[PDB]
Amino acid sequence: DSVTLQDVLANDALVEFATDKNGCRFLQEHYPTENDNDVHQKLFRKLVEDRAIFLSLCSNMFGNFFVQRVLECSNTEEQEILTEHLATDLYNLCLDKSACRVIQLAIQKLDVHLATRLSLELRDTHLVRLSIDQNGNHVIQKIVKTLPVSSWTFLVDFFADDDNLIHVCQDKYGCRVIQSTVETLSTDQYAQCYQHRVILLRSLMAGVTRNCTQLASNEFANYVVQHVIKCGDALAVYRDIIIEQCLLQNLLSMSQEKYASHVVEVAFECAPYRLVAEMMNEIFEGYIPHPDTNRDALDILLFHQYGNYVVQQMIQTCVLGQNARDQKQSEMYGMWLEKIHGRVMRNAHRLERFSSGKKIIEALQSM
RNA sequence: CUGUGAAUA
Repeated sequence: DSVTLQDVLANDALVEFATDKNGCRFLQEHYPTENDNDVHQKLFRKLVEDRAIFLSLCSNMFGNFFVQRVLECSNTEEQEILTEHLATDLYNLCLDKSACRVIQLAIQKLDVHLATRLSLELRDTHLVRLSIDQNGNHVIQKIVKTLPVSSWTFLVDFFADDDNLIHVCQDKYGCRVIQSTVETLSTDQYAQCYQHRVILLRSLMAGVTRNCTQLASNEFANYVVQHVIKCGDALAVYRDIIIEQCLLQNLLSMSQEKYASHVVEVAFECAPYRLVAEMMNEIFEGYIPHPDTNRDALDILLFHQYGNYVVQQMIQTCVLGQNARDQKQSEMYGMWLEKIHGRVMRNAHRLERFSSGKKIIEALQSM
C-alpha cells in the first residue's frame, strides 16, 4: 500500500513502524530493491538522517530486520553512509543481541573495503571481552570467515599474547573464535598473499603449541589442540612438538581425564607411524606408577571410565595399521594388538561387568 | 559404566 508508505515518509513515522513487528514486516516487503526508486531513496534517507535514531533501530528487536533489508539492497553510496554510522559505536553494537546481527550481515554485504574499515575499529579495544561475549563471538567469527586475512591481522597479533590466547581459548564462546581463526588461517586462501597468511598461521600455531598442556586439559580448549594435531603437512612441526614435548610425557595421566583423553584419542587416530610407535612405547615401556600392581599403562587404562576409550582407539589404530604396506610397521601394529587382546582375555570376567569392557571384548571378537 | 564445546520476530 502506497498510502502507508507516504504516511511513513511525509509524517516521519518510520520509528513507529520499524519498532513494531507487523509494521517492520511491512517495511521489509515494501522497500524497493532498486536504488533509483523514489520510495527506496526517501525511506533510506529517513533511516540514516539521524545517527542516534539509526543506531537505536539497529538495537531494536524488530528494527534490526529493517536495517538488514536496507543492507541487502544497498549500493556503494548507501553503504558508505551506513558504515560511517556503524563505526561511531561499533564495539557496543557487537555486544547487543539485535545489533550484532546487523554487524554480521554488514560484514557479509558491505564492500570489502568498507567492511574492513569497520573491523579495524575493533583494533585497540577489549578483544578478550568481545571474543568471549555471547553475541560478540559471532561477530569475530564472521569477520574471520568472510574478510581476507589482511583485514584482521590485529586479531592474530592480539592472540599472539599467551595471556589473551589462554583466556579466550578456555571459554565456551572464545574457543569457537580461536578454532574458526585456525580453520581460516590453515586453509589455502589462494587469491590472497601466501606468505602473509603463513606468518599469521605460524604465530597462532606456536601460541597453541607453547601452551598445549594447559589447553589440552581444558573443557573447551581441548578442541583447538585436537584440530592442530590433525593439520599435518606444513603444520606437522606443531603436531610433532605437541605429541613429543607434551603427550609422550603425560599420556597415562591425560587418558584418565574427561577432556584430555579426547586429545590422546585423536593423536592415536591421526599421528603418523613414528609418533604412534613412541606413544605405544610409553604405554608399554614408560613410567608406570605402582609397578608391583601395574604391569604397564594398560593395567590402569582398561578399567578406567575415560581410559577405556583410549584403549578402544588404540585397538582401532592397530587394526587399521595391520594393513600398512611396510611389513615392519604392520608387524608392530599386530604385536600391540595381540598384547591388548591378551590383557583383555586375562581380565575378561571383570571387564564383562561393565559397558566399557563389553565394547572392548566385542571389538576384539569382531576379528 | 560408559565420556566434552555458540546470539534475534
